[PDB]
Amino acid sequence: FSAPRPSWRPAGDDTPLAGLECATVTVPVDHARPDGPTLEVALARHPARSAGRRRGVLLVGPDDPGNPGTLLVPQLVRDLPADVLDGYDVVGFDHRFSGGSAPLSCGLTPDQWLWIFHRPQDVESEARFQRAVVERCFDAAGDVLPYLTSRDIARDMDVIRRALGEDRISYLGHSYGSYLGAVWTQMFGEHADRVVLDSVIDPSSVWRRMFLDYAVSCEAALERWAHWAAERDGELDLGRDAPTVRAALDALAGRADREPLPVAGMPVDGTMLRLFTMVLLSSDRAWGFLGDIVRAAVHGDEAAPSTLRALGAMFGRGKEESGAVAQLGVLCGDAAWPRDMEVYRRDLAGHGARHPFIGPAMAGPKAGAFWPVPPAEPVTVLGADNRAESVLLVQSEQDMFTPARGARRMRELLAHNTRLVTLAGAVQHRVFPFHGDPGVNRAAAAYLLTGKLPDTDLTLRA
Ligand SMILES: COC1=CC(C)=C2[C@@H](Nc3ccc(O)c4c3C(=O)c3ccccc3C4=O)C#CCCC#C[C@H]1[C@@H]2C=O
Repeated sequence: FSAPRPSWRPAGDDTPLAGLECATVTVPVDHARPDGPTLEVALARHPARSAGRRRGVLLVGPDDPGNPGTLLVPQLVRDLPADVLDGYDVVGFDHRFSGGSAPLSCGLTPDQWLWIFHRPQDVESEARFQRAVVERCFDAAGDVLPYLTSRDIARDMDVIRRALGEDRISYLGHSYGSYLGAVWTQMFGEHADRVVLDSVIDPSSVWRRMFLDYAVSCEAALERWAHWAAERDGELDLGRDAPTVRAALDALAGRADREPLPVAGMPVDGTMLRLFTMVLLSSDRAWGFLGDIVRAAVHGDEAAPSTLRALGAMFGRGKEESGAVAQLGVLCGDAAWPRDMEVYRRDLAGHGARHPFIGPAMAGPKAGAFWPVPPAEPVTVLGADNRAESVLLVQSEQDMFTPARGARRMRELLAHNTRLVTLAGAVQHRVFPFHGDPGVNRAAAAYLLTGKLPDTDLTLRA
């Protein structure tokens, strides 16, 4: 496919990309039909600060499906070690049908944007709720949704590499970006220079198995936070023991299921409240925020303005329906979900009830069960034939969203070309470089700049 060189221009100082460059790259909707329709994939670049030390391009993928990867470049400019920013053009992209790359709008209600985490009433009612999301999105975008897959994004990534005029390219990806990098190396690894995958999705869990295991991780994180909160009943007044704290949290969410809780003039229902809980759960540096909002909502008080500025971030003016549709296409389209409602009925009553905070939303009949198109391709198989010269895995020992088991699995599947750096003591998600750990950042920067993996898998302590 014809990949002309991008037309870089300074991003406006009225944008979150101020100080960077912006461009688009043309990709075909159907990579098998390169003369068919196309779309423009948005890019953002921070050029290497030192031409004499320039190694090439560090391509950066989105960290969640639907999350604009261009917005990672300012975060990376802020936190990356200086010699990395000296040596690489940092180039982030918004994956097809998200962000500024032809985002989709299908008329979804705000309640439907949270289809992943939606609390079910029963199998019958949730099957109706989730199928409705599918039929709504296919009514408005059924022409392109079959081309919103992880492998098609990986195809876009190689068009971008060629449009940038690079024979070899480096890659950094977090969470979903770790999977995009893995898939891209399996498909195009002969073009890989240095690769860092951080907070590593288990590539054998695509995707329902990941849903089910997340319910377990969430329970474990809630138990560690309930103990932490219990040790602080003298500030939060939620209980002097974890089960008492959990019971308060549980009842709060139960009321929110009945009646939306007014938070700074916006209704917060049980699904939204549980989502805010889980996001704050994922980093122990955010556990104080969680204590604050639970304390306030329980006692009918107001949360600190700082706490609300995290809530306004995830469900106020920032939020986008385009992200929910992007999640739908990737999560339902990469692999065929079980169609039989018996599977979901049983898993709700067993696994869901055993992991009650988010288990029911994870085990019940999700939109993928009702997908109207067959899978276009198998799930990418990672293995010994991966042609990437080297891949560094970076992983927090305690990560609620992408547990360390996924990184360990990737380390086995790609045993021939990977090394694993684990950060112990970290209750964190997305480590390099945003966590600011000197050990992790030094090791990852040395690899990116020398191309040398650690001699052995490393376990560092924060
Ligand atoms: C591959 O698809 C996904 C992978 C992972 C790990 C997903 C992960 N959610 C997140 C993982 C890391 C995050 O920082 C976040 C989120 C959010 O949900 C989120 C929602 C609203 C505001 C902020 C966040 C958020 O900050 C969880 C779970 C279960 C099923 C599915 C899928 C999506 C899904 C994120 O996209």
